[PDB]
Amino acid sequence: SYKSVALVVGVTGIVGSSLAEVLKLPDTPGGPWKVYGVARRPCPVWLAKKPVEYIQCDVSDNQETISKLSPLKDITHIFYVSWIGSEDCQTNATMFKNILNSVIPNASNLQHVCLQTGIKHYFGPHDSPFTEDLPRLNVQNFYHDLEDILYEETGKNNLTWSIHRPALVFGFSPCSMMNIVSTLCVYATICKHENKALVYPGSKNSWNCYADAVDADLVAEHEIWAAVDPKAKNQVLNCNNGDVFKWKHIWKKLAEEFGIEMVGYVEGKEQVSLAELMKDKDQVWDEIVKKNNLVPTKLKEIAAFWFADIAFCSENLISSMNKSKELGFLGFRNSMKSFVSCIDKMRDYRFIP
Amino acid sequence: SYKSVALVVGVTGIVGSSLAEVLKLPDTPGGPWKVYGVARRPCPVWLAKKPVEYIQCDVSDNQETISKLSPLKDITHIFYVSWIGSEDCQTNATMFKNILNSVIPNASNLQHVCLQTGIKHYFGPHDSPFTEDLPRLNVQNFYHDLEDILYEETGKNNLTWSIHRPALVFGFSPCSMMNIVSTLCVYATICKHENKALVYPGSKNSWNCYADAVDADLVAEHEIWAAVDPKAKNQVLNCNNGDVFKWKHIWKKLAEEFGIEMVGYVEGKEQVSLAELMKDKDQVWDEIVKKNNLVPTKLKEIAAFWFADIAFCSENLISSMNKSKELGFLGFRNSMKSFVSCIDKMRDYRFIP
Ligand SMILES: NC(=O)c1ccc[n+]([C@@H]2O[C@H](COP(=O)([O-])OP(=O)(O)OC[C@H]3O[C@@H](n4cnc5c(N)ncnc54)[C@H](OP(=O)(O)O)[C@@H]3O)[C@@H](O)[C@H]2O)c1
Ligand SMILES: NC(=O)c1ccc[n+]([C@@H]2O[C@H](COP(=O)([O-])OP(=O)(O)OC[C@H]3O[C@@H](n4cnc5c(N)ncnc54)[C@H](OP(=O)(O)O)[C@@H]3O)[C@@H](O)[C@H]2O)c1
Repeated sequence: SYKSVALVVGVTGIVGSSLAEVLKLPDTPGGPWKVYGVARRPCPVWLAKKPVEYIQCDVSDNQETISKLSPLKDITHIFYVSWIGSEDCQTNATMFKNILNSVIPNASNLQHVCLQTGIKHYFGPHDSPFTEDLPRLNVQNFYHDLEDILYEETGKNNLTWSIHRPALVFGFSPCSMMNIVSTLCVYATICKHENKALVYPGSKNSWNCYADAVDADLVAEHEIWAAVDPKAKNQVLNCNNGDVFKWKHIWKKLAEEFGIEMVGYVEGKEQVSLAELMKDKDQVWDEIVKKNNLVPTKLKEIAAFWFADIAFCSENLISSMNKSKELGFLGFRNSMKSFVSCIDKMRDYRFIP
Repeated sequence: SYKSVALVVGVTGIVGSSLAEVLKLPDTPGGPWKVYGVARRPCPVWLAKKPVEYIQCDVSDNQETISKLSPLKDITHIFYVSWIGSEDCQTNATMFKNILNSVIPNASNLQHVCLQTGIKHYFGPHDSPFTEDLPRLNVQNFYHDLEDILYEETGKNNLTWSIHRPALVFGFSPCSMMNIVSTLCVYATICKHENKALVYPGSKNSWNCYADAVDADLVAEHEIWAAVDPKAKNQVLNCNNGDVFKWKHIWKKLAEEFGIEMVGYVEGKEQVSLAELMKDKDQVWDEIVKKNNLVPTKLKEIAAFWFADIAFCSENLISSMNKSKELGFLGFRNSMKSFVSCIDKMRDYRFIP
């Protein structure tokens, strides 16, 4: 009953969860899609609401991965949208290897492997706007190892490949290790709960510089596009919303969305660590979860305040989308509207109040 | 034999000359187009090579404009892509008024008026990225007067309107008062002629900041789009290539295109005036024109070194293209390729060697 069969590795992820939604849409290219969804944790109740076949599997475990993925003979497309959570090149490589060694010898109709890395490929720095043809930096980066494995395995087995390097992701998953919007929404939620203004903790430059990002749905569209369009086969491809923004403008919108007052960047002041400010807010979040009858999340799991700290001390990281556009991909998002869209969606899904 | 009849006011201009080419293409929306081309100077020999009906007319002269434009009964679309060359609000307004008072009472099939202004509407400043809904600055700007005239005249006479605010234009016209690419090509040409490196004269920030621009052909496409598409009627619309660049990268490409060595921005050094450096190069340019058998241009007419000086002390002027994209306009250009395209085209047309 299916035309294509997808293996989404990291289905609970910030992009994986989007693929779980987009792939199942009736007019999605390559459809109708059958979707295998792989993650380490037991299937979340909110993901059980989706028509995907969830496979709980520790992908870093070769024998377990072989055991659970080798019976899947009908897979045609692999979407690797995971990482182990550390910068370890070897343990990250093992995960991707295990996926490949378990599926390739068992899926006689396998066609394409989508590999998701990121713009960190460009600065670990190269100057921006980042273009896909920029050579690797002379450092260790697990993105490098993943690429080399991709080239080696797809070539020997007559498979097409695509490398996707998304910018900062605007998404809705509460299970992501790096979800900036959920992180800021939690921070805003705690501020309103304690009757405090939304105080910008970041640096001056990050407040005022041009920044870019990518909607999680657009990444999914981009990866599906490369999975079905011949023009995008065997290509390295950046992926962002196609525009630029400033955190100063996002911050104001975030404050309005939560109906609280805002304290923007103050001249002379240095950046403060959000990870430190929120260090002891675990019980407060538990109270908010209960009172608002939200989907039960741990503060540590829905928010990554350390990740916001890095974003708020970064600049000059704009990536170019010209290559994808010249290849025919005309997908885009208004980044300001995308950010608001993610807030509404996480409220919708009762991840945040 | 024509479906639409265009009045291009400023046909020798950096955008007007592009309209003269694009409108006459067979698959251009609204085609086949008849094109009236209006400018003050006698018709250039290179413009006589185009199938447009040239009308030499001083548009600031009401009686002359009435005399030459009132017999044109068949006009359906007006493309105002001119200005007088000064910031004078009244003399600029008179030009636009004279066009309207001469055509509207005489063109019974008039439908739409395209008004081209620019991003100067946003800083004369507002913060960027500039969006079309930003209110007018509390200053005198002839863009304001042109808009008010547009609203007033189109409303009373049941006409649709469109306001186009292009970014810095990458074009090919040698008759433009503000052509940055021709200006830099002339500078590069003189450098190679005097056996000197392409020394960057601008500021540090302009060398290193994100910048945007718009291809002259894309502006034409954008204005034609608004002229034929209902979704774009009665809208204020930005127009850029849809990406960003840095002058540091453009400068390197410019040096390669002319086969000469480059001296980029040097730390500690202040900006130098190009208008001063090139002040006495008129005869040198005449020599280059003769030796290379180029189309006869005066240094003052093909180059605007004062304009490059302003561009090389500017920053934070990025404009947003989201509105046009959300309205269905998916036209774009790779700015780096667009810049190279303009160089090749001016060499093609023998404006530069
Ligand atoms: N997030 C961003 O903003 C962003 C932006 C640009 C690029 N990237 C890059 O995109 C890539 C994908 O990261 P992401 O941010 O999409 O990840 P994410 O949202 O944090 O999700 C990671 C997914 O991988 C799964 N996973 C982790 N370890 C596993 C294991 N041992 N076995 C099975 N599944 C495992 C997780 O499930 P469990 O939770 O059950 O383990 C989760 O579903 C990364 O390389 C990242 O650097 C991310
Ligand atoms: N150039 C850019 O980079 C740029 C970027 C953004 C916005 N803009 C804006 O776009 C608008 C159009 O300017 P542009 O740069 O396209 O102009 P341009 O390339 O300098 O050409 C101006 C045109 O207007 C004609 N003109 C001037 N005075 C006239 C008169 N009295 N009677 C008849 N024709 C006359 C000129 O013909 P003659 O030479 O024969 O007089 C010329 O064809 C301006 O408001 C400008 O601010 C320009």
